[PDB]
Amino acid sequence: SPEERAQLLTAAEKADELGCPEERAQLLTAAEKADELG
Repeated sequence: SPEERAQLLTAAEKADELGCPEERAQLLTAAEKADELG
């Protein structure tokens, strides 16, 4: 899912940049999960 991947992947990057440990775990996995969903 490209649309969701773009939203989730950028969120994952922001989570890293914002330094949120709790959020990054969910966001990083979501970024890759959205890609898995295509």
